Amino acid sequence: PQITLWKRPLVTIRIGGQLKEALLDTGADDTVIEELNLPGCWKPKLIGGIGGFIKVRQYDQIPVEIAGHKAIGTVLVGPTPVNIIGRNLLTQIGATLNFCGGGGPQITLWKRPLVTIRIGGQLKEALLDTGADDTVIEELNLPGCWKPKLIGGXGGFIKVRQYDQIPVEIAGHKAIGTVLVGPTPVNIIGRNLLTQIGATLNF
Ligand SMILES: CCCC[C@@H](CN[C@@H](CCCC)C(=O)N[C@@H](CCC(N)=O)C(=O)N[C@@H](CCCNC(N)=[NH2+])C(N)=O)NC(=O)[C@@H](NC(=O)[C@@H](NC(C)=O)[C@@H](C)O)[C@@H](C)CC
Repeated sequence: PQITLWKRPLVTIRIGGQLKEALLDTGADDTVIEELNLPGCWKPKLIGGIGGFIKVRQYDQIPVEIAGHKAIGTVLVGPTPVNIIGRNLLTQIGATLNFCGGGGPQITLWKRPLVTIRIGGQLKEALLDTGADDTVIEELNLPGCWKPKLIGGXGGFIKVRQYDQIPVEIAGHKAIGTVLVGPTPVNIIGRNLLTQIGATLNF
């Protein structure tokens, strides 16, 4: 399908025989699913997100059908806020990010989709994250008025400053919208700005 990002890119998946809903998440290295039982030897891992780290169980070589497309790979099971399909399985179903519906750059998901942005006069690197509702940038000056906000993911919540009507140029495409500033480990471009640059998921 071609999926736009006005709403969360939620899809049905089938894993261990169970239908579940999950978010197609380009900002996730790995696929993380809520507590469930899977049939194998697992090993403990820790994984991280904007709000810190959580402990998960790693299962390898698990078949997962993602809107009807077959994958077989690593699934992490644990107390994630939202079930997420990450790049390890997005690559298997041929999913790419495309600007302007395919007329602009195509970004494959073999590695993290990092791009250059311009914000507040400054050039920075940021992750294109279809699993993020909002855009979160590393501690920086945005002059002007803001509202406090807490945002979560995964590990928990961090406190950020919400600024409105901030111009952000993403790979040379102009966007303007809300930017959240706080101690994120990675600058994140979320759906609020990805929709303005016509970014779609395609597989
Ligand atoms: C689980 C909640 C939904 C998915 C998640 C994906 N964000 C990426 C951002 C990149 C990190 C800052 C992520 O957590 N990725 C993880 C997913 C876990 C995984 N294992 O793949 C990741 O790749 N982690 C890697 C690497 C982390 C960074 N590493 C590094 N900088 N070296 C890892 N292996 O631990 N989205 C979010 O965290 C966003 N949350 C949301 O959009 C919503 N919040 C909730 C709780 O649903 C909304 C209501 O606010 C944040 C940014 C606020 C807008």
